[PDB]
Amino acid sequence: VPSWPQILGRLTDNRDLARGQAAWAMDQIMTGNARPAQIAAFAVAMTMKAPTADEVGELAGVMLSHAHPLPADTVPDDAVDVVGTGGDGVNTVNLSTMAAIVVAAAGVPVVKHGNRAASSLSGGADTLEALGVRIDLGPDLVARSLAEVGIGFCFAPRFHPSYRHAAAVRREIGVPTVFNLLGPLTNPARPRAGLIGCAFADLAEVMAGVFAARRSSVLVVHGDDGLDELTTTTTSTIWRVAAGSVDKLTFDPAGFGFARAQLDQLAGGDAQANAAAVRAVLGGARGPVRDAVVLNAAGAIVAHAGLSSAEWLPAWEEGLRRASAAIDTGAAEQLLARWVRFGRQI
Amino acid sequence: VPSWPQILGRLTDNRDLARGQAAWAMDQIMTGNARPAQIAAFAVAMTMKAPTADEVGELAGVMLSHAHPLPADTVPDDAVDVVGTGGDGVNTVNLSTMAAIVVAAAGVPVVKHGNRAASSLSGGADTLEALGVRIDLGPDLVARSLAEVGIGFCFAPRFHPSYRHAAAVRREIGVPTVFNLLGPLTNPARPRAGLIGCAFADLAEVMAGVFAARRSSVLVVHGDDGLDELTTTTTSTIWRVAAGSVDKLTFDPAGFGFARAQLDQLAGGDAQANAAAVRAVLGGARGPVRDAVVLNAAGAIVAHAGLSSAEWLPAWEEGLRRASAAIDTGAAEQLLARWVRFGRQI
Ligand SMILES: O=P(O)(O)OC[C@H]1O[C@H](OP(=O)(O)OP(=O)(O)O)[C@H](O)[C@@H]1O
Ligand SMILES: O=P(O)(O)OC[C@H]1O[C@H](OP(=O)(O)OP(=O)(O)O)[C@H](O)[C@@H]1O
Ligand SMILES: Cc1cccc(N)c1C(=O)O
Ligand SMILES: Cc1cccc(N)c1C(=O)O
Ligand SMILES: Cc1cccc(N)c1C(=O)O
Ligand SMILES: Cc1cccc(N)c1C(=O)O
Ligand SMILES: [Mg+2]
Ligand SMILES: [Mg+2]
Ligand SMILES: [Mg+2]
Ligand SMILES: [Mg+2]
Repeated sequence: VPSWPQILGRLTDNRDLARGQAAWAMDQIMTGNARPAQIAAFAVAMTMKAPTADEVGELAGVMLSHAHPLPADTVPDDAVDVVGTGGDGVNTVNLSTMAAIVVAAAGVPVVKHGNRAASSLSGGADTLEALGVRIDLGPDLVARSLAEVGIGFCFAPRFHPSYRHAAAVRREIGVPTVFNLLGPLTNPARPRAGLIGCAFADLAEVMAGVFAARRSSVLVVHGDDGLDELTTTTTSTIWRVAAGSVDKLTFDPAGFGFARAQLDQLAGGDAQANAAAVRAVLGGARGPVRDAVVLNAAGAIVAHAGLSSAEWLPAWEEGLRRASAAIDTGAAEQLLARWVRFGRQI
Repeated sequence: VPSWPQILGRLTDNRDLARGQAAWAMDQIMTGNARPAQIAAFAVAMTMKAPTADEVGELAGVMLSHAHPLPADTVPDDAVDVVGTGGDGVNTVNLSTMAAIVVAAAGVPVVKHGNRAASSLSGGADTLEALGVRIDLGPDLVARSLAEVGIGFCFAPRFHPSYRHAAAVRREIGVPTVFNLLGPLTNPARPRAGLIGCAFADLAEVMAGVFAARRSSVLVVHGDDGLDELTTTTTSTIWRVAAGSVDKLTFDPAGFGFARAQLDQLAGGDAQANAAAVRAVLGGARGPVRDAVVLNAAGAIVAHAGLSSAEWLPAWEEGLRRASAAIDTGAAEQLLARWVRFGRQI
């Protein structure tokens, strides 16, 4: 017999939950049965206890069970996502969003999950919108986007309406919680590959564990400077997930000849400014922003390769080649134009 | 400057707050400006971080600033409280309420703060009602009761109307938090002495520190069997507060000739059953219930003596003797009758 007092008491006592308890809590939240005070108490208590992979897997699994899915047979087996938790506090240009366009332009199907800014000036969805991409499309039109353009974007509020009670609590309290992990774990098209950024060093392993229990090829990444992206300012920690297991490693882009950047060189601004940065990179401008875009695009291409599995180093070399070429041949610039066109034609 | 994200982020990072932050959170809560999700996040985060005496002092001082006071010059300089957090999850007779009647009958002014049951079947207030005592009196009438009877009772909801937002959240989440500490620390008559029970072993020291900052003469007690009272079933831990300093002691009633009782000998029931138990003890019945009442009454008398202090052991001997005589002379049974008579005169 589950209840709020039982579950919250267990968490405040600093104990992992029994199997099924996280799922019961999440289902109460998803069906509008939880009071705002109960939602907040659960999110905070779970965060301070330190969630396990099994618990987060129950939360995400329940949340997925309530999502709008894409129509049957519309997502290719080898589709990839590129998305992070956000909340890194650094306010960069939209690296994941740029990388995703480059990846699609390299010939890899991309189905991106994303959302507006939470505490940054412009999130991926905001920048896309400022670019003229339609972010508001439902299941059928996202699947058309994917078939006709090679990329689709699932706007979280549109695909996860039942999450609205949790989302409101998240805003009211502001502090990052276990809920901040859920976006990347709940892409409603359920792609089997991903480059997944985590701002919280402690929780990246937990996210990796969740991907390990799915049929997934994923790189969960944390820049050692705190970015929820593969960084160019220093090393990054990567949890490589495949075949139900995890291989944690230290990754250094200087091994591929990247010069060290400074965080300020990756600094962003508002939607219009971050949109300008996208157009600059895709038009071929050289420098630290392109470098970081290419690095993350290659990471996603490496995750995609893990599905029909090349070894680690050769996969990276090929991913960096394909990502650079997608920019230099105009393919990425052309694909964005094509994506904007698609949205304008209804 | 202060906000929820700042204050909740500090606690989730397991850091003590900066001075004034708990005070800010409490004024948001008491003004009706905190959302229930914010109240709950704060209560939980504070609990799992582990509150300091300074933080709890800010919460209680802000709360008291919003409470109705007693009229000026109506609380004796040497009034005492007898009250605990409750929440020990044991079903006992109303030990604090019985001890308070005996203490008042021994000639020590008692101004009791209290409230109905939260998890037990009958709380102090409910049992008092069943005995015919009027528990819902305003400041002027509590003051008159204290002057004419020697005891008065401040019904928390009547004295702390602005706490209703927090009390609703407490109920909704069910789990004990730092807020469970506030009752004993926010007696609106501000008696300077007390016997204060704490159901949560780790938090008793924090309660003791808040009393120490006030220069109160208090014994904060926790039975080693988990009671928020001085127990007769085993030893107790007492944090003695005197001269603005706290020291921990183990207390063994066997040293005063008390036999070891069993927990079920102290079992209570509904309001009516607990009212009969009060009447039995005041009528001079021997047994484990009288023993426990006498022990706790002695503890309050010791605390009272510490206002104008005297050696520990003879203070206790005199306390036990004063409590026993108050019963055996008929004075305790007579005081309850006077108290009931006072309420009927209104
Ligand atoms: O405001 P923050 O909480 O810091 O979040 C910034 C962005 O990071 C995530 O998306 P994504 O990785 O898709 O966006 P990106 O293109 O900026 O990397 C999130 O959905 C936000 O849009
Ligand atoms: O329902 P619970 O959370 O377990 O709390 C039981 C009682 O303990 C506190 O009062 P007090 O110490 O004044 O009453 P007592 O006479 O019952 O000891 C509280 O105000 C309740 O009346
Ligand atoms: C911000 C958000 C993210 C994911 C799902 C939602 N329903 C929402 C919402 O605001 O309703
Ligand atoms: C809804 C979503 C999807 C993918 C990543 C996210 N950070 C989010 C989010 O934090 O709102
Ligand atoms: C339970 C309680 C304790 C102290 C003050 C209150 N208003 C309340 C209330 O229920 O409103
Ligand atoms: C309001 C109050 C006063 C004194 C002790 C308590 N436990 C309480 C309570 O928890 O309601
Ligand atoms: Mg990102
Ligand atoms: Mg980022
Ligand atoms: Mg008590
Ligand atoms: Mg008790």
